[PDB]
Amino acid sequence: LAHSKMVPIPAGVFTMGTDDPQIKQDGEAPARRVTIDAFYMDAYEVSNTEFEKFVNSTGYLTEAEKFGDSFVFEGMLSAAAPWWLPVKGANWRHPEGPDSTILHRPDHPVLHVSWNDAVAYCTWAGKRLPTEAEWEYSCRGGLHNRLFPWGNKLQPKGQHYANIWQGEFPVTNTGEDGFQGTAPVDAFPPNGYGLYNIVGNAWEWTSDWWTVHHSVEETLNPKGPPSGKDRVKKGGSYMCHRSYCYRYRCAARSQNTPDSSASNLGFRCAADRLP
Ligand SMILES: *[C@@H]1O[C@H](CO)[C@@H](O[C@@H]2O[C@H](CO)[C@@H](O)[C@H](O)[C@H]2NC(C)=O)[C@H](O)[C@H]1NC(C)=O
Ligand SMILES: [Ca+2]
Ligand SMILES: [Ca+2]
Repeated sequence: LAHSKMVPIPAGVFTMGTDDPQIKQDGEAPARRVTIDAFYMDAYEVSNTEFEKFVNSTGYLTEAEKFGDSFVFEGMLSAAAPWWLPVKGANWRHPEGPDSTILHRPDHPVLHVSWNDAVAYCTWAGKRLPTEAEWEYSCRGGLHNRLFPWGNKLQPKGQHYANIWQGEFPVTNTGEDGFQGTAPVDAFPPNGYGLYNIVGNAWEWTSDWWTVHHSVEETLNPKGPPSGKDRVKKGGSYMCHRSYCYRYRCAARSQNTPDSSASNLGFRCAADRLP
């Protein structure tokens, strides 16, 4: 395993957002041309094993551990919606609560990490969170105006390309794609840049404050708005389905307060140069 490896994301110009928004309330529109300097992106979501190295080094206690609870999806039991439950003792080591464990899933994405927990990790690692624009550029994997990192078909060539939901959400996840919950961080094909699970599996924090008001002005290395209350997260998770939550597109976007944590939310890091 080299689950902390980074790939070089080449300098370029891309179309961020879409003029065919699918969730208009989320400010997916308008399409806008953004210039991104070359930088490095983690190939993988940060795994349980990688996060454990950080905690071993620093003694870091996550926000969920200090609060004493975190949000768990009801379908994973042995609020934003009725299927989200605040569970006492749910945290990154205990992803469904105090009687769950990560011992059998060391290579799965770390979960129940807040935006602050993510920043702590990335900075410990000699890295940082990506901006939303960096994240989206990276997600798109060198293709223009596609739905997904790989193109516009959900199952190209009849193959599963990401870990999302199949079946009737929230009652039945068929596990058709091979995973009901998370998958290992190196599961599924990489995109054109070498990135794995950038849509699906775990949601991914970015550095930007959330807004839905964007100009069509062309920008260079944008950082998002200077203030806000929620931070931007991207990419969707193992829970997403076309029927209720169509957010496994590069252009999709959502938000949470920075001290928030949940059983479907993780992150990956970026860097200006190799650490
Ligand atoms: C984090 O630290 C723990 C505790 O030191 C490590 O687990 C130990 O690893 C040693 C060396 O391989 C074993 O001999 C012990 O039996 C382990 N102790 C326990 C209680 O698990 C762990 O490997 C470290 N984690 C990472 C990812 O580096
Ligand atoms: Ca799945
Ligand atoms: Ca992901």
